[PDB]
Amino acid sequence: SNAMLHYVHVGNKKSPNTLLFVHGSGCNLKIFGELEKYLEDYNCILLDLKGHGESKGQCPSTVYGYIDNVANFITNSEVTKHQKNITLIGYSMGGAIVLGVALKKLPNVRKVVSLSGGARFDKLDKDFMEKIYHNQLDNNYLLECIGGIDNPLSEKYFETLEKDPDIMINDLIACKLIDLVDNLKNIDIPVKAIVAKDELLTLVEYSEIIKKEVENSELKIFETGKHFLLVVNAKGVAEEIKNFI
Ligand SMILES: Cc1ccccc1C
Repeated sequence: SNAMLHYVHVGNKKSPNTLLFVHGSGCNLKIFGELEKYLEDYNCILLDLKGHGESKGQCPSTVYGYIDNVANFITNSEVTKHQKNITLIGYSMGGAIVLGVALKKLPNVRKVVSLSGGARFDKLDKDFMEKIYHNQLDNNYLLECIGGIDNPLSEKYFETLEKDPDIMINDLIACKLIDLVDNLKNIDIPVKAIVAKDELLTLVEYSEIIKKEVENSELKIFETGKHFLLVVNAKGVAEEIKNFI
């Protein structure tokens, strides 16, 4: 036995291109269920962060904790330690995490994608975050952020979110605390940000800052999709990963 994070391994396991997926606040690797369908030609590794999905333990309270956990996995897991061309794909809080991992300068991490993410989340809705600080999760606002559950894919994937609300609360507080912006200039590898213009949660402006600050960077703005862009337009998001890796 070992203390490695739980992961799922799918796709073309012999591909020279390894994609390591890192999920976001209050969810788990299940959130990538649609996106993984369009990336089958790659060696896909989907991680559960500590305390999420099948990875046991207390959820770290800071993005720095998650960054250290993910770096430990990359360096030490049998599934990544020998892989020479890793692209990190981080969604939501995972976007900040993969930017933080890029700053660790791991020899085998070659590119990063921040999907509906950011390096700082300073404009999170004040009333929503006040509730979070009072240990209350506004499901109406969460649904608004993902664009509702009328799309059957959205209904399905919304149900994959963690059932204990303490996890979402922990993760949103971690997001309100993180600020990697003034370190983005130190990232040596290519970074691509992908986001929907109609975001209420991970605003397009957060992705514009990533593009501005990282020297070798790309930005794709979809007109619509809100925070469930990776579910309702998984095919389009996958195309915008393929054109970058
Ligand atoms: C990752 C995730 C899932 C559902 C709502 C908000 C967020 C940040």
